[PDB]
Amino acid sequence: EEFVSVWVRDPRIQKEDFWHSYIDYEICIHTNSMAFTMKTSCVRRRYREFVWLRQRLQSNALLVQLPELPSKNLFFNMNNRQHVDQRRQGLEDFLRKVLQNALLLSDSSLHLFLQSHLNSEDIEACVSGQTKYSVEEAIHKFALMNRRFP
Amino acid sequence: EEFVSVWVRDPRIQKEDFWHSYIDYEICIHTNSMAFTMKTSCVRRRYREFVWLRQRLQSNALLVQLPELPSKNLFFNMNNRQHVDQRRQGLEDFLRKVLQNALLLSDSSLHLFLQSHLNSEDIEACVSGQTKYSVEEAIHKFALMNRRFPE
Ligand code: NA
Ligand code: NA
Ligand code: NA
Ligand code: NA
Ligand code: NA
Ligand code: NA
Ligand code: NA
Ligand code: NA
Repeated sequence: EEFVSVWVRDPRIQKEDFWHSYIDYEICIHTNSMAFTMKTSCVRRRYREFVWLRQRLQSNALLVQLPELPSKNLFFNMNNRQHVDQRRQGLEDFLRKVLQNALLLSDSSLHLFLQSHLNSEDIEACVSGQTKYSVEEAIHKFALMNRRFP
Repeated sequence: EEFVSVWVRDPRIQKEDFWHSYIDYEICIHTNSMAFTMKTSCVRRRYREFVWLRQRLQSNALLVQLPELPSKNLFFNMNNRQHVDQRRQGLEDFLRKVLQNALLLSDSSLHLFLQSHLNSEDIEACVSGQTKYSVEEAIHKFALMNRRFPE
């Protein structure tokens, strides 16, 4: 009886004592679908990475209508709670809907985004055949790192 | 292409309040097979639960020749590193043989043993259909309790 759930939670500042601080969120997937490699995952990503994802998806799916992202950074201010809640909600909604689409669901880009440590650049490398390691290997390796597996 | 790897590790003495107490071991599965629900799992089980398991598996597969469990039990002294380790070895060997067998691999008692927290009365209840939760529900809740998943 297939299901997929997604939560965006836990807004946290990164590189706070640097110039170039940013915010990121935890993305938690729970699913029983054959579509995913891992039935659970928690991963941390920033808005600019959602933006990358959205555009990568659109580019491989000419005619799909991608859901919206929330307020661009330019109009975001972490000192305003409302901004950080809205950004989180909007990012949850974006993924919820994306996940509802079978065609998108078959994009390994979405999968490494959700169930791996890999950044934009390495995702593109990996799914474009250019890496030592497969998509599965990356996701598995992430899981082990992330669950501190012995 | 498909692997299943099992380790039995990190024995620890656990203390019922008590005069008496026991050792349990950690069991860690890493696989990509469709046979398993969770691609990784860590649970802790004691030797006596392994005993339970072997007899359970035997009764759902009566023509299968089950691997032997290790055999110091009465002798066994939980304060002798060699005792405890000769036993984790044995429990590891037991399971890695067990998992090589597709008949045994389809018993949900083995899966709830490896990938959930349920004890044997509840495993039994659950595979008999006497519990509100399915087999899969239990494995999924264990993963979530155990991966301190947010709600
Ligand atoms: Na959802
Ligand atoms: Na996946
Ligand atoms: Na995730
Ligand atoms: Na658009
Ligand atoms: Na093995
Ligand atoms: Na396990
Ligand atoms: Na399983
Ligand atoms: Na009942």
